[PDB]
Amino acid sequence: IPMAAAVIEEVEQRFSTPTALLRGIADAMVEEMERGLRADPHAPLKMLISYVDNLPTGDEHGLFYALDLGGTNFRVIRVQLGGREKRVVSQQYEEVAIPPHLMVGTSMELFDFIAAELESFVKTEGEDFHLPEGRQRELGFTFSFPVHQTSISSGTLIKWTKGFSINGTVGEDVVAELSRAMERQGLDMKVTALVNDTVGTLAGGRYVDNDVAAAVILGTGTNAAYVEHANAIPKWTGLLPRSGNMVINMEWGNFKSERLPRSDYDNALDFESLNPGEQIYEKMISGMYLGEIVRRILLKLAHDASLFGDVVPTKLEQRFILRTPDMSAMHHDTSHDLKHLGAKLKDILGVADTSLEARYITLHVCDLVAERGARLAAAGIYGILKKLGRDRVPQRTVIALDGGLYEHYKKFRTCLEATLADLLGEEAASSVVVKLANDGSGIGAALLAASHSQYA
Ligand SMILES: Nc1ncnc2c1ncn2[C@@H]1O[C@H](COP(=O)(O)OP(=O)(O)NP(=O)(O)O)[C@@H](O)[C@H]1O
Ligand SMILES: OC[C@H]1O[C@@H](O)[C@H](O)[C@@H](O)[C@@H]1O
Ligand SMILES: [Mg+2]
Repeated sequence: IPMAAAVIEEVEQRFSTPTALLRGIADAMVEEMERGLRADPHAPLKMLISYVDNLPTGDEHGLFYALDLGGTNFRVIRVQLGGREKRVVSQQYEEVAIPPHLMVGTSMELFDFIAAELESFVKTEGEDFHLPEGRQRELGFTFSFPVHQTSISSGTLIKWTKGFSINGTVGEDVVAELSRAMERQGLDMKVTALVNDTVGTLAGGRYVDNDVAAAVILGTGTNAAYVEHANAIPKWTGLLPRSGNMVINMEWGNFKSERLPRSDYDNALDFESLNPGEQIYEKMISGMYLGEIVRRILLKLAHDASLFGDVVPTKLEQRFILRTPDMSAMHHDTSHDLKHLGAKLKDILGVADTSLEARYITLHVCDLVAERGARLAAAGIYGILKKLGRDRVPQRTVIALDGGLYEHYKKFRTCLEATLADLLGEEAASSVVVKLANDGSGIGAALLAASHSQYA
């Protein structure tokens, strides 16, 4: 009991997110949104111009391929599109898990593995897909890392995030990197668009619902994109676009702010991370990191309060051994003896048996960790709504979501929705909609490759 409670009291203190604070944080997010838009050097929110001035209409048609590369897997995709009525006539896809090594080897090894799937996936092309003879297959590239765009279809990698760390490629143009690798496979294809996963998901959403203003990811990582007025971007240099509109990638993963309620655990996780100092907000909320925070809190407990016996289990000292899908397993156990939770602990801590009070303390720790992440992510979405002036009534505003964290972690999902609504107040909340646009970055990129064909 009592040694355990001192450290839980300390977690509760440190992780606290009283709504008042959440609004504080939302505000800060907007300030930072503004600094990023002013080219303000070393703004933590980059607010990257996508070169996307037109989101999908509906009216798109043709064959288009997409390649979506993520934190933990990539997808190859095709769609046959038949205009405003028929729309999305046919679509296939393959998803492959990225091998750990390819996160941390060479650029070449990576895009080769990607391209090789793409190539073998194209072969299997049925005949409910077709493209005028003479013609070249075109391809939308979803790239789930922060790029500095140079055109719709070109851009240089700023920095790797969330478990990637490949030395060659920072500062290089990623589409050229893909292209070389594709052609090394004897694969005639063009990249006609290059987008972040948040942008893709915004395009996919808008294609089925015209009131989509924004898209958040909550998966291995977290990030958000929204449609911004081009005349509200000081660092814009050039001709304004016809639409009056530019989609921004906030890269809010990199938000930091004294207002963020952080712990030793968060400090230590960062210290031993692939990208120390970076993506500090993300590391409080996204899926690559939640299980690891839980582990570290449990490790303090096993040490300072014998929580799991007189010796701490070896396995509990392994970094990353407790993943976030395991965490949501434990979290959603409603049994009286917490059976299922216990089965997971046995498995992960490599222990034989568990106190039932120990099982209730684990569940509590899971609760605090997911709760902070979800409440903080809600503050971010509220931040966006503020930027769009849809935080108030005088209007239907849809926010597209994607990512396994959000799709599969039920309590994380509903904590985020309850809190968003709390922040918006009643009146304003009836205006906004959070909708699953799962695997939406993939299609969103094909759609945008359409608008930018070399053909009509
Ligand atoms: N059942 C689950 N409970 C909680 N989290 C989950 C669950 N399933 C998956 N996740 C998280 O979400 C991720 C699953 O893949 P996905 O959401 O497609 O992200 P990704 O494309 O690999 N990387 P990113 O593009 O940054 O989201 C994993 O990294 C997990 O951390
Ligand atoms: O996948 C969700 C997000 O993860 C973040 O950590 C990446 O830096 C973003 O580029 C991406 O949108
Ligand atoms: Mg994705």
